[PDB]
Amino acid sequence: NGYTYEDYKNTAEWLLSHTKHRPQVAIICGSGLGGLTDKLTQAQIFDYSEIPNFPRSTVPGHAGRLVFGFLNGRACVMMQGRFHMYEGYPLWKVTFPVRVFHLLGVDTLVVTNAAGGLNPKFEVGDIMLIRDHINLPGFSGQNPLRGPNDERFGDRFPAMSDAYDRTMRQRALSTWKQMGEQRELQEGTYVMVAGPSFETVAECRVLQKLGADAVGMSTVPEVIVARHCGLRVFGFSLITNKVIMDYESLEKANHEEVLAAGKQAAQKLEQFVSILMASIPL
Amino acid sequence: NGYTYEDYKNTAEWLLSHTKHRPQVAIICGSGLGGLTDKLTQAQIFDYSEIPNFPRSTVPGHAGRLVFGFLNGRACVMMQGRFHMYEGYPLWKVTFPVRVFHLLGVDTLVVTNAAGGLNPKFEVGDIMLIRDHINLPGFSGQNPLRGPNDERFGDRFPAMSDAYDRTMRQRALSTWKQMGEQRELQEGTYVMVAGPSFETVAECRVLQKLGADAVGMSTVPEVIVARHCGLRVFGFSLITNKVIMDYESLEKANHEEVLAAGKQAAQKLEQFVSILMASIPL
Amino acid sequence: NGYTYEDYKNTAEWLLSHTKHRPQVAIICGSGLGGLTDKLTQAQIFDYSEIPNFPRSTVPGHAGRLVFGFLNGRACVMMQGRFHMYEGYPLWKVTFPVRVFHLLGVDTLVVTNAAGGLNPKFEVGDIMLIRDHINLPGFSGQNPLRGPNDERFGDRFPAMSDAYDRTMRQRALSTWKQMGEQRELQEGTYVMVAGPSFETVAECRVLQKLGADAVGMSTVPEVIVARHCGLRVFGFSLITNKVIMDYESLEKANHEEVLAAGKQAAQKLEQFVSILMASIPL
Ligand SMILES: O=c1[nH]cnc2c([C@@H]3N[C@H](CO)[C@@H](O)[C@H]3O)c[nH]c12
Ligand SMILES: O=c1[nH]cnc2c([C@@H]3N[C@H](CO)[C@@H](O)[C@H]3O)c[nH]c12
Ligand SMILES: O=c1[nH]cnc2c([C@@H]3N[C@H](CO)[C@@H](O)[C@H]3O)c[nH]c12
Repeated sequence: NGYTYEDYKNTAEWLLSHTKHRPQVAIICGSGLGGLTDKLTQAQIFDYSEIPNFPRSTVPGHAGRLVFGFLNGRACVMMQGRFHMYEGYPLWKVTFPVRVFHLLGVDTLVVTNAAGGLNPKFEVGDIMLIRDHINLPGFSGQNPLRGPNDERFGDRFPAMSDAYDRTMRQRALSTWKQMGEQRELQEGTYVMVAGPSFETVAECRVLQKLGADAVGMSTVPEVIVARHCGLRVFGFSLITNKVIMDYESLEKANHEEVLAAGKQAAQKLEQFVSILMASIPL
Repeated sequence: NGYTYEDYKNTAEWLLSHTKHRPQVAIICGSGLGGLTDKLTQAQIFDYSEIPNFPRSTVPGHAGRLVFGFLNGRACVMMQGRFHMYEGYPLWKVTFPVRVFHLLGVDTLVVTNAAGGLNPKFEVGDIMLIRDHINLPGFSGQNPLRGPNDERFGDRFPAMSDAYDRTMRQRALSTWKQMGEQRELQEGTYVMVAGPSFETVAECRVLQKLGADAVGMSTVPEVIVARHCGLRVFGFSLITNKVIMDYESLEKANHEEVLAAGKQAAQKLEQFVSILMASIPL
Repeated sequence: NGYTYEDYKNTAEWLLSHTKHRPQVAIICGSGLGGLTDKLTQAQIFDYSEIPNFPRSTVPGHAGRLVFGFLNGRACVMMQGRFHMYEGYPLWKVTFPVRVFHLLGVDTLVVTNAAGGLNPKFEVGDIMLIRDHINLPGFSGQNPLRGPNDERFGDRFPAMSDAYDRTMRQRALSTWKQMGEQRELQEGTYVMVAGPSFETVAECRVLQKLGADAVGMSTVPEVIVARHCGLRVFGFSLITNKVIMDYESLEKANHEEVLAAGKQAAQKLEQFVSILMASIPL
């Protein structure tokens, strides 16, 4: 880990003295869900590039910003554009923001991402609540906590079985009723794989048999660092595609389609998140 | 990744100006299958050590060469001796040749390797066509594409479900009939593990339950880089041994036996490959 | 690997000329099992920090020592405090001692660790003999042998299916009868995960379905290096907790509880080990 405790502190303090805003809820917008930034009011934007110690983006979409503001009654901070392991970032960089949020005073982290559906029942457009995750990179060593533990943040061996807030998932199921939507609010296990290439059929079968419902290339690292911090954690996946499970099918998962789905069910996710803010304690 | 786009270009151009040969098909010979180099005509040999930017071998068998020539009607380029992750090479070195081949004008990659049989039906000497693969190292982060994507080679999120050419696998099943062999041409899923040590019984059971048919310590990285490039891909495994699946058995998988099998079914593989060249488009 | 063959030699020779002791059996004490050091006689202690080339501890418990002596008729060497991958150590450091032991003249390695129980039959306090292991980090590349192989230690592709000594496991089952204990001596498969955070429910389910009986964050690397060396290997896990397998349960795995169990069944393990020494050849 290239960051000392001081680096996290210096970054937090810089931010605190450059905005009057004091966030409680941190929101990490996944792929094609950065729209949420438009719904904040009293919005103050910061480019990642101007924030000391922040991972400087390579050349994905060149858009990397921290937006502070209010979202339906909650003092928020949103990450529009997140860091991925597949881009070459070591996990201690990918999750660097999460620890900054904590020192800013945040106590809740909402994570969203786009993911392939592994559960045969899921459909494009569906929203899946995350009850649990399978951290494959973590089993092998790619765990954001690897390295000396800093007592100031958390314990050496933090538990994850209770990572996804029970209370918030229920209130999420509740709130969805108010939406009175056509489809139900899905719920299941999220499995992380490093990517950046998509799964083969054999690989999809594996992920299925392991009990995963959706597959993505992010999130788990941030969740683990959050929990290690004491942050409350809630999140969901936008099923942008149904991974191929048979060899007969003549279709391929492509970024084009993912973004497309990200465009359709776009504001559908944003609403849910904005409303759910009221369901978050203080 | 220590290689810039320029490095790949400089290597390709050096090769292009040092041989009149212009390959279409690149062939990566696995363990004990380097014999194929003898069947090329108008053969021109290059030691890896003389090629700019090529990974310089440590001390496996000290034989590392690029052989250009013609194989049964096709302008080829063969790798006699390939790079492995278990030797300490980062995947961007292991797969460095594949991207060079692409800039040389190659459009097809044939990969062969030796592997343990996981499917109880397979037998030593058997040849298994590869219909799909399970990339375990990739799930955790060891994917040759990790790092910034260069648009010039391919897309950020390339698909792999259609990695192994459907057309060529059928023509391979076809051609094998002409061989009129005793045993049938096997076909299945290849699972990659990093090695260099062999699987325990419990591990073999795992690989079996994941749906793999053969286990090896290579290939998948080259395949992914090829596909990312647009290369057509065909390949197979020589089942040099039946991995131990029970604790009662009193035998151990050893390099001696693998090489031995590599010696027996030696020319049997070479023929198939040489003939199959005619089955490859242009 | 940052160590040349010379480094291992220099460390062994330094040790040999700083103690008259000449160990035959090396014992690696897991978490809360370092008590075994008290049972050695003619004991000579060495802090890891004073041993050339030894990984210098960060700040776990600040206790890192090599204790030479005699344990019930056997010339031993014990590691009180072992190195873990989750602390940031590359596997070639974690396993550096094992190769030193070999050059000191050791021919047997006994490994103990604390682990969560995955098999529903196991109970806290139980002792599980290790018949086999599933090396998940190894499948992805985190194998202590990665890098050039040194013929002087072992072969390039060492087998592991026979890693856990058949003879010693039987004599262990035998000896346990003499204990005439309430509970039986358990036996099963150990799965290694990198940690340092604990498994989620979904992850526990995975490990279960893979056929593991106990999960830990160590051991496998040392075992592989031992075997590669020719060392006889015997070991066991102290089931300090039953991993959560359902979402209803309202309990969390914590270091507190692990240490607690380490304190209870403490001397129960020590005895077994001390007695078992007599069961070890010469
Ligand atoms: O089927 C899938 N497999 C793996 N990742 C994704 C994704 C997510 N979307 C992104 C690529 O569009 C990538 O960052 C990944 O996290 C969507 N569908 C899938
Ligand atoms: O049972 C097996 N498990 C894993 N790899 C191999 C191999 C391949 N052969 C090589 C070792 O002889 C090694 O490079 C690996 O890629 C043969 N049999 C097996
Ligand atoms: O349930 C478990 N999962 C993973 N590791 C452990 C351990 C072992 N104990 C240590 C943490 O107390 C850690 O080093 C790990 O190796 C006990 N219980 C479990």
